[PDB]
Amino acid sequence: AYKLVLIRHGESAWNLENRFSGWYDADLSPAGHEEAKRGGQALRDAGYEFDICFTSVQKRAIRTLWTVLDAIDQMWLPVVRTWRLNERHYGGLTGLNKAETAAKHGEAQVKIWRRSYDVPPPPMEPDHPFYSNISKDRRYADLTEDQLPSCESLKDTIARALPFWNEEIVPQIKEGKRVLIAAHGNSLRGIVKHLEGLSEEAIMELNLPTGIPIVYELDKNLKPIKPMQFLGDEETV
Amino acid sequence: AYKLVLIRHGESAWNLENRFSGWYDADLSPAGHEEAKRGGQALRDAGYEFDICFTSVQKRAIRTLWTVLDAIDQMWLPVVRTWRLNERHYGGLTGLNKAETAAKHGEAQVKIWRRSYDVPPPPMEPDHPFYSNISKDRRYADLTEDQLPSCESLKDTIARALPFWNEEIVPQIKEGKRVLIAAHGNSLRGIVKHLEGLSEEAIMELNLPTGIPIVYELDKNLKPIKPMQFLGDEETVRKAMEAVAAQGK
Ligand SMILES: *S(=O)(=O)c1cccc(S(=O)(=O)Nc2cc(C3=CCCC3)ccc2C(=O)O)c1
Ligand SMILES: *S(=O)(=O)c1cccc(S(=O)(=O)Nc2cc(C3=CCCC3)ccc2C(=O)O)c1
Ligand SMILES: [Cl-]
Repeated sequence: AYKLVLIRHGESAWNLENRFSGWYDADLSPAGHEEAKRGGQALRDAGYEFDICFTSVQKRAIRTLWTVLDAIDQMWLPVVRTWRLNERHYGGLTGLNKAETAAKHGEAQVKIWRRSYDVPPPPMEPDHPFYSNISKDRRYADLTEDQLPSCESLKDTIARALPFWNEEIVPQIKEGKRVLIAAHGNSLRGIVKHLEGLSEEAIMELNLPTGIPIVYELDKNLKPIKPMQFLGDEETV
Repeated sequence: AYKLVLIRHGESAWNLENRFSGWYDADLSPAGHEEAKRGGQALRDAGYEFDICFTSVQKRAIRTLWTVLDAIDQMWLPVVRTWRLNERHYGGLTGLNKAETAAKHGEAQVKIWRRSYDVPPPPMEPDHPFYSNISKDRRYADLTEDQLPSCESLKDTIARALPFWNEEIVPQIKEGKRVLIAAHGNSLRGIVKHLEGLSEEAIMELNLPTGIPIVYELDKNLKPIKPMQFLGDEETVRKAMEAVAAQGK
């Protein structure tokens, strides 16, 4: 069985402020860095070896990957970065905390966005405080005008993440390369939804743990042979 | 027409033991990490931007690159690693200090090796304590038997670094991508000798500072407009270049 490992990054600087990050490039907090260290040590203790790594273009995921590669002494591995593994774009909610979001948009709309698979948050418009910071960041300069989001539902995030899974990661797995993916909750949710054939309701009920190596065993058709498993001592899990 | 930046990593844990590292994967010391941070901050303060980065498969260079990318807020850049940018392979000298090398191999051979462009150190044989650690590391599993060195003169190092420059780096430069290369003294010497047309004698004497960004302005044919220039406070650079010139002497 092919072996695939996923890791979701840990706590970020804006988690501490209860602020929606999305495509804002928030760094890990010291605690999120420590989580990545512990996940890397769990991989080292289990003897895991990789051949290629994939991550987003967001530093909280990239730094998680760097920390893991340092812990497992595989800093020399090829690394591929792609915006398609980015966190969901939270649109006009970017940079707001919970209270500001409730005050600006109302409890009704908040519950809609919270529980909906396919209703996006408001768009990030040119007067938004983070519009230039994100939409004019040169790391997205090669995206076409229809690819750069102003906002994303979970459905949207999964829709632009899965082409990268299908067209780049799958061929690598099929040639026997041992893949590590360090990314974000919602983009990894896309991968999990696809691997396991989950419903919209099922994937919205799925919260992946942070900082914990998530291990899949895949058959010749890249179908999981059993549920995802977690690495680390039992209490940390 | 084009701008190119090189950075040589700083002190490693084995430098503090006065031991030959070569392809041994020694990590940075605190001082080596600090030099990377200062080079990154120099690039940040001058507003430098890159589009692609090249480094070796050795962590002292990779960690220097990581520290620079952190400092300049460009951790999202594509990074390409290659053994062809590795440090010179010191063969059987790997792991030895200067006294042990002199005792084992003689002052006569030491003098030859240190002054010579094309006489390699002794081969690292299977009984060498670091043979399995280096020659059987899976990161080199895809190298042909002819590509995997047992030892390298400076000429050998340059001969395997320049194919990567010509095949992988030059096309990125010609596309207009702003390239950063974070590597090692001897592989960077290959790039410098090629760009500036220096003699063997001059490239073996050339002072290559650690942790100081090295900047080239190149014309459309990739010829330097001026020789390498150094980024950073003038007095810090001046003192650093006096230091390396003194170490050469
Ligand atoms: S996202 O990165 O997965 C995310 C980040 C923070 C919170 C959530 S959520 O609570 O699961 N969903 C959500 C909540 C809210 C508000 C709650 C209290 C005031 C605003 C707004 C939007 C969302 C959402 O679109 O997911 C998810
Ligand atoms: S290498 O990393 O560039 C290097 C490191 C230390 C010293 C040199 S060298 O003096 O220029 N050349 C050299 C010296 C020696 C010894 C000196 C005293 C005892 C052994 C051995 C080999 C070399 C060499 O291969 O160039 C270079
Ligand atoms: Cl990297």
